[PDB]
Amino acid sequence: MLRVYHSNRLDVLEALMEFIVERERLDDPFEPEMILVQSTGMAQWLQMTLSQKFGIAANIDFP
DNA sequence: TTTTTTTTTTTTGAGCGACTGCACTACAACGTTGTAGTGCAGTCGCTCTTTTTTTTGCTGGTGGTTTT
Repeated sequence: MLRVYHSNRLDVLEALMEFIVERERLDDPFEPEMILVQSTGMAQWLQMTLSQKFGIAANIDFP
């Protein structure tokens, strides 16, 4: 199902992504997680925020 | 295939046009001489702007910097 989350800032969207990750876990542990980004810098900032939120940011692809 | 020395600067404006001095003949005043007009040459001032006009792909799209 296609889901669009309207928000004013990206911190609430990162909290929603954290809630989706902690709610629904992947069946395969080595299955990659695709996070579509605008650029490499936004991918690095999202990896920084996911490392600060989860404690670990690994096996996450930013295509 | 190897390798040596070394510390002195220079030069540069020219054509256009006038000022002044000396020679040179034409002609009228008193055969000869003084004044006037022009030619030629040495010397010298002067003077040489202003300015601005543009398209280029931010990531146009299997793209993306950096660690063992």
